[PDB]
Amino acid sequence: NLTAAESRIRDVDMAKEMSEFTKNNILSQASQAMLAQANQQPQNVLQLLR
Amino acid sequence: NLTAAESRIRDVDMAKEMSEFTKNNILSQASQAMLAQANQQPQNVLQLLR
Repeated sequence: NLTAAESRIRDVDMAKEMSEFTKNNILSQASQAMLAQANQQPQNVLQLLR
Repeated sequence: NLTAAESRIRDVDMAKEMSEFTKNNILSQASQAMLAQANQQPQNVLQLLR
């Protein structure tokens, strides 16, 4: 019983934590794409200049 | 938030400032044309003399 409760404190649910991981890594790639889009506007400011 | 407010103090609106620039350079050319017209009268004063 004690080791079971220990586990319920400590035991990772690798399923949950890998869904969460997959998610978060994808959020990294996501936000990186958002920068890749964000930085594309000032060039059109140059087009305003010329 | 702070850097945003900084930007709202410092950030040029290149669009606005280029419309303004284009304008003002054209006002230079404008007034220069006005001199180019202004200086053409005294020759007709010579025509009065002869």
